[PDB]
Amino acid sequence: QWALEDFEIGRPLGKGKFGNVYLAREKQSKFILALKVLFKAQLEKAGVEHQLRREVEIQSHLRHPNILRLYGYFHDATRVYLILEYAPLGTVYRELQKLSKFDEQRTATYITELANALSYCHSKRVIHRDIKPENLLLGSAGELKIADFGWSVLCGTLDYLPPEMIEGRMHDEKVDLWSLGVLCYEFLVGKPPFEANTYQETYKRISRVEFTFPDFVTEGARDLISRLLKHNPSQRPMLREVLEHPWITANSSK
Ligand SMILES: CS(=O)(=O)N(CCN)c1ccc(Nc2ncc3cnn(C4CCCCCC4)c3n2)cn1
Ligand SMILES: [Mg+2]
Repeated sequence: QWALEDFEIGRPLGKGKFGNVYLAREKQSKFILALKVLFKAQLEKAGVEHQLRREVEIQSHLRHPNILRLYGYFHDATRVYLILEYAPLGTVYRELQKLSKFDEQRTATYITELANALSYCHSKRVIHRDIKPENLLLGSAGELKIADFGWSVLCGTLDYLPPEMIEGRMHDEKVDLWSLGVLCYEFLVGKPPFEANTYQETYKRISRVEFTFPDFVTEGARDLISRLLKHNPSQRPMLREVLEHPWITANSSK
């Protein structure tokens, strides 16, 4: 349906390797979109096409206001182009750099928006597996929007992954609930509960669930995080249960 000459490319958004992402406009509708440009070249040379057609399968047929939209696509046999919803306030990664920490209010608010979106995801049997600030985007009203269902169902940051996954074991939708715990912490503290300087050391830190709270960490948070980051998936809060945590209802600007 679409082709390249359909768009005026604009400002580079991000890099990353996959390829690049550009802001751009549909010539004839004047619509504003994010265009991710992925090279077929390095696509096979690193064998991932199966996860791509599948990111699309999910992200095209999915619909929450807290999930980014794919509109579709096309190719030229050098690259594939994804036609993406554009999130004008950028990454939650960059807000985090910009303010180093977040406050309890913003945080819960993001934890909420993320639980609904995950909740809608898990209703439909889907596990994102890769929610991390760099994949968390922001709408004009400043709402959270999850992107990037690439690794959806050695090598790449361990920080957000739960024991069972990192050890290669049998997992469920409960994994995203560990991520959300790590997320929760990461917002309040400046950096992931399990950070490290190496991947083998982060392997350890995660396997043994070794995290601690800076003094300014309220007990409301200490509780949501302690409960979300239990090694055993059985005893991980349900998504509904999360929305309903005393600390969440008190702080979310829902
Ligand atoms: C300040 S910023 O980092 O947040 N930023 C400017 C970049 N130098 C920025 C980044 C992203 C956006 N919007 C936007 N809209 C839609 C999408 C869809 N995929 N992506 C990826 C996700 C972020 C990682 C970089 C690659 C781009 C999108 N990004 C705006 N401003
Ligand atoms: Mg992908």
